[PDB]
Amino acid sequence: LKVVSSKLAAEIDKELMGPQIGFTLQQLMELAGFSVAQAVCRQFPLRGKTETEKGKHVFVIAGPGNNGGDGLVCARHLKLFGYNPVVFYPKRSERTEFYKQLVHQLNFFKVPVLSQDEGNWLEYLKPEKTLCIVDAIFGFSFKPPMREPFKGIVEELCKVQNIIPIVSVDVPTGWDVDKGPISQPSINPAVLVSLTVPKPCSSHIRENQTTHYVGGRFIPRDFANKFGFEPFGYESTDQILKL
Ligand SMILES: [Cl-]
Repeated sequence: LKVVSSKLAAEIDKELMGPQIGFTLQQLMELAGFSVAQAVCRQFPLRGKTETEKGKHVFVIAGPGNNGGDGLVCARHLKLFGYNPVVFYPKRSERTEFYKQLVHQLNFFKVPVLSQDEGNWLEYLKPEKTLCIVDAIFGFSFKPPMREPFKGIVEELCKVQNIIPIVSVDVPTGWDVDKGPISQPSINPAVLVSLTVPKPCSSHIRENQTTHYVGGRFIPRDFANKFGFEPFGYESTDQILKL
């Protein structure tokens, strides 16, 4: 149960995409989004389920930053994996080119992308229509207080989180990245998919209530050790590891 502070997490990302290492946001985001999709597929296998059961959708809520981007990637892989993903993308930064491209990729795969209005997103918070919800609102760079419409979105999610499973990307939206859940109501994810390395707030989950996965398989030993942790033992060619 090793974790990295939000401060070091920012330093890691900065170094990974720095001139020395040379990683591009496109690569990391693609790999990260892939991880999340793989966790969803592993947690909610389609084998066995009836056609009616398979008709349910995977409701992906994308935030305006990096976390949301990871969600846009996740949605495309889920479509390829055989699921029926639906994306709710309320606030889009019209200055980040890659996010726009990720949306075009979703259109290419015929994955619905709802707006903050026209999409009546609330219809997807009903048990008979949604298999699980992917929480890709805010990542480790989150800093309270939370503003609308994300505040209200989290409220709506908390009302049905005990009936519909929520899969949180990197960290549970609304939680203090280092201190843990503070504000109430608070997200209680059925699954948490930490990216690169889990943050301090991850030690606040309950194993009986939340399954924990770590994703983002692109960290060498010496680099990890430099930041206080050991690279995770991903099995086979998996892009996720349980715990
Ligand atoms: Cl973010």
